[PDB]
Amino acid sequence: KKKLHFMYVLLLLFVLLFFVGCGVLLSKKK
Repeated sequence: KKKLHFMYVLLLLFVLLFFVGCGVLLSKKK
């Protein structure tokens, strides 16, 4: 069961970089 959780927890690291990635796109002007 932990095999699944260990696969999702690594996704979170991608989520943060995903949101901040677009944050600079908009903050660049508006």
